[PDB]
Amino acid sequence: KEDFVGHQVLRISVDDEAQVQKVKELEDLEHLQLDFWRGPARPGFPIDVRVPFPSIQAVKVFLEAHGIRYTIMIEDVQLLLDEEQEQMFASQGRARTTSTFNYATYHTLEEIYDFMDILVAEHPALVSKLQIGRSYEGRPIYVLKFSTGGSNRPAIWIDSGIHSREWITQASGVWFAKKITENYGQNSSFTAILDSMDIFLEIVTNPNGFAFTHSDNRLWRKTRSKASGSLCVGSDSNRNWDAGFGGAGASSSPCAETYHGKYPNSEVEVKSITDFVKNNGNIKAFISIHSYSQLLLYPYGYKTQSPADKSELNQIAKSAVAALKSLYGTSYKYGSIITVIYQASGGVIDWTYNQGIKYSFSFELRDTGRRGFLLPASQIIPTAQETWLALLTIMEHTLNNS
Ligand SMILES: CC(C)[C@H](N)C(=O)O
Ligand SMILES: [Zn+2]
Repeated sequence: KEDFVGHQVLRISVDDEAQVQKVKELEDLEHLQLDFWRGPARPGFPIDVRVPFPSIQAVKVFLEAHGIRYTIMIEDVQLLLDEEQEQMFASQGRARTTSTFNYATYHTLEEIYDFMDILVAEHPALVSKLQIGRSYEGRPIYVLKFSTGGSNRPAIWIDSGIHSREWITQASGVWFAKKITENYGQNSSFTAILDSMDIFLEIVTNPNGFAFTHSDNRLWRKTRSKASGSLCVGSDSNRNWDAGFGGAGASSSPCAETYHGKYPNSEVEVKSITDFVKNNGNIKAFISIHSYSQLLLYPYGYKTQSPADKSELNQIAKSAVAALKSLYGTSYKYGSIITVIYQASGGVIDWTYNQGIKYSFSFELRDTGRRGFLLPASQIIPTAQETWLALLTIMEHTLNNS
C-alpha cells in the first residue's frame, strides 16, 4: 500500500494566460510528484491537484511568489481513504443473487466479476458475457451483451472504468447492468430500445489498474504495462488511441500520468476495444464514462476544429443533461472536450467518431471537486440513477435517428 497521509488537494485559480503558464511550469517539476486531478487549460477553469505531504511548501511558495490563488479542497486525502475503507468493511456482504447485491458500496474486481456471472445466469436469454481479450497481467477483459436477438443489430457501447481510480464509474456500470434486466419488459420505452438494438456494457475496462487501486495505490489511473527502460509503469489509456496520437495533451514521459504509450493502440485493453469495434461495425453510439467534473462531452479533444455533427451532438447533449438534472438538481455542463475541459490528444471518442460512430459521448460524473475520485458511497446510487436518465436520452435518439 501507498498512504496519502497529509497529502492535500489544492484548487488553483488562474485569472489570465500568464498564470496558466506558470501552473504548467510547476507541472514540469517532476520531483514534486504532483498528481493533477484536473490540469491547466484556461483562465477561469479550475485546476485541481493532489500534492504529496513533502511537496506542499514547495507548491505553496511557488504559487504565492507568482500571486496565484489556491484553496484547499481536501486537507487530508488519507482521511477520505479511511472513510471509504471503513464503509466497505461495514458493507461486506454476501451476494448470491443480484437482488441482494449491495449497490451502495464499492466492490473489488472479483466481486464484480462474480456479479456478471450471477447476472447472466439469472437472465440467460438477455445478457451474455463476452470476453474480448486479456490484459497485461493476464486478467480477462469482459463485456456484457444485452440483446433480444438479431444478427448484427445496431448496437450501443458503454464502457466504464478506463481510468481505474474513478470508482464511481465501475459502480455505476454495475447498477446499470441490473437496471437494464430490470426495466426490460417493464418500461415500455426502454423495452422498445432493446427490441431494436443491442447494448454492450464493459464494466471494468482497466482490470489490472482496478485491482491495483485496491491492492497498492488508490490514486492509480493508468494501465500496468511495464515499459522498456523505466522504474515507471503504465500508460494513460485515454491518450493511447489513434486520433491525434502524440499530439498536444499527452505526455511522452513514461512516468507521467498522461503518457501515451510508444504507439497508438499499444495497450491490450485499448486494442481489444479497437478490434471489437472494427469487427462489430454496427455500433451506432459510443459512450465512455469517467469522473469527475459533471460534464457531458463530445469530439474533439485533440483539435479546435468542430465535429461535422456539432449542432446535433450539442442538441442531444442539451437534452440529455436536462434529463439528468431533472432528478436531483445536479448541474452539468456540456460541449466539445477541447472547449469544456482541455485539449487532450489520443482520446477514445475522438477515435470512434473518426470511425464514423457519430454519437460518440464521454461523461465526467460527480462530483465537482469536494471529494473528486473519493466520492462517498452513499452517492453511488443517485449518480447512477441520474446518469441513466441522460444515457436513455442518447439511446432514444440513436433509436429514432437510424
Ligand atoms: C481528456 C478527457 C476526455 C479525460 N477526462 C482525460 O483526462 O483523460
Ligand atoms: Zn477518467
